[PDB]
Amino acid sequence: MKTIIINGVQFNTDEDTTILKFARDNNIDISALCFLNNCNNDINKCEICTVEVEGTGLVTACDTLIEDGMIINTNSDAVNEKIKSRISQLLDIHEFKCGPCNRRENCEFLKLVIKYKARASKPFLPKDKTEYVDERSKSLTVDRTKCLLCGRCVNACGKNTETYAMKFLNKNGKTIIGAEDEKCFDDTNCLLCGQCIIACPVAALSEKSHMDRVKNALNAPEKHVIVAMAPSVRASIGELFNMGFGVDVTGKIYTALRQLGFDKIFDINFGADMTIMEEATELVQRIENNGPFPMFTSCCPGWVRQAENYYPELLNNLSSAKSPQQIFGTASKTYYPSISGLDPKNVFTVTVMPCTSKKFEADRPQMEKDGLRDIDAVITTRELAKMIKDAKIPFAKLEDSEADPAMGEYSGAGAIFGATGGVMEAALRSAKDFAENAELEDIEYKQVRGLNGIKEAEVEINNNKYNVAVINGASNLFKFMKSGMINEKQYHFIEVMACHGGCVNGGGQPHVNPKDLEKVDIKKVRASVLYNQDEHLSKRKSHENTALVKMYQNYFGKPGEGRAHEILHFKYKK
Ligand code: HC1
Ligand code: SF4
Ligand code: SF4
Ligand code: SF4
Ligand code: SF4
Ligand code: FES
Repeated sequence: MKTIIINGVQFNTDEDTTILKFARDNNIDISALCFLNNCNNDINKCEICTVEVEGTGLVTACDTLIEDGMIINTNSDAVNEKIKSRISQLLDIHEFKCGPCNRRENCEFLKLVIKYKARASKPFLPKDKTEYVDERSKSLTVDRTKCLLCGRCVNACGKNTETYAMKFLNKNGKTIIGAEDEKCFDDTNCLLCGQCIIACPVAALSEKSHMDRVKNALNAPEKHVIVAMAPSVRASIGELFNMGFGVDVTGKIYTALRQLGFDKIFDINFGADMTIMEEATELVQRIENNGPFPMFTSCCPGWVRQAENYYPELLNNLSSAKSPQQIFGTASKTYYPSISGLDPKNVFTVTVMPCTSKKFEADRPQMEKDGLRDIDAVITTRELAKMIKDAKIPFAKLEDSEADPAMGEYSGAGAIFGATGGVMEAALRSAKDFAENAELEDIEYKQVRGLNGIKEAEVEINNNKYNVAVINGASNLFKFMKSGMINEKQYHFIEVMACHGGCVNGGGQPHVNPKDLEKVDIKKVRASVLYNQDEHLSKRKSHENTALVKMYQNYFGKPGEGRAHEILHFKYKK
């Protein structure tokens, strides 16, 4: 047993771990900043975690392992001086702009300003922010005035995607972060997933705003503005209203959206039942001899870009069905003008996503028909959260309401989409039903569920064995392919998500604060909201959705054929 005494207080312990980790578990207050995702900034560390080890001196706690017979000083004198020295070097390449900063209510640096009574030697006040600002991307923006180059985005991009698209760059003898050759992220191998935003402690990395598009549509007299939220939104935005974690707020969001002035309150889970409608039929048609195989999902835009950039040979194997966002959006300007005698031209479609990559997808040139965009705007979870807050609508005290039915109803299959293995379980519910022409009772595919990186399963369809895999996160796609696991058998259907945990851990999601990030399993608790909705739902198959069935009978006519084949699909060729 190792005996350590941190600040006159004794602890006996056997675990070999760092001083920050042990002082995190036993509620002691060592402050950290560049440490995240099991790694600090290896090249020029921040030292906000400096402690004193007797005889040795001031060391960085985030990577100094505990030894038997230590005496450690954290709230010390010499230690607190070295940390404020570091804080008044970073708060010197930053501006006190907390209102109107998008990060003031949950910053991390602002917390450590008032904690240490951190003062700037000279206030950093650039006359022109243009050199620091990058708004060229459809998904990501950078404001280097706020960057305290901790390296967390570079590390998170390396651990989560292994693309290393977020790099440390040298610009005129100085170090900045950005894409390769300081290009716009969109023009590099970046998947636009937004995990770098999720690891950023400040306002430096942010999503490209689409809420000026939204407010102008709401104020435009002729425009009939439709909104629809992604599966993961109802499972997470309540964190931004101090409601906690794993809180189902579906009904409160529908009310809130009506108080913001939206004309129709629909839901992307209806579009998720549409995507399974097309994709499960295509899978049954591919099983009719070859297809080819494997069929891959095409609903994660982060993954589509990974395929386009690293595996262009797989772009043909990708499912023709549009993503829920895009397929809902195509129906927004065609089926929804049919009922409600409106001109397609005057309908404006807004989606609320846990994703930054969705903004690139919606803005793709060919995601339109006859000049009308499938989706006109995509605000993230965080952006809808600010809309609600600016309007002072009291989210947590709100009464529940339902969505307008025609394009707002959803089944349990569409509900679990926001979690990893969600699209796989939903597709297999309709694919085994279609191929066997039966209403099967056994619908749970628990073996493709969960937080494992690579999950496989053998499903039986028409007394024949098929192999399916679920790739949880873009780094694991690289592992899948490069290791040759892809060749250990003939795979028939493969789900790929770019974010680990699925869309519930997407790039446009609420930031967590590392104290709560150590105690809460975010991916598990956000996803449990979705699965619990599936369990209590009476319809748990996409083709059983009553509103979906009559769109297809009165307007598209049969999945994967004629009208449904011509406008509800998209194939990538580069
Ligand atoms: O963002 C995201 Fe997602 O795999 C989530 O939540 S799950 Fe999706 O197929 C789509 O489109 C669906 O439905 S991608 C969301 O909206
Ligand atoms: S990034 Fe944080 S400390 Fe900096 S201006 Fe914004 S809220 Fe203030
Ligand atoms: S953009 Fe954010 S996460 Fe990346 S190095 Fe700068 S402050 Fe750190
Ligand atoms: S959006 Fe994703 S792939 Fe692009 S730099 Fe950020 S973490 Fe890397
Ligand atoms: S997993 Fe979801 S949130 Fe992440 S890039 Fe893909 S669609 Fe976006
Ligand atoms: S948190 Fe330890 S050197 Fe940055």
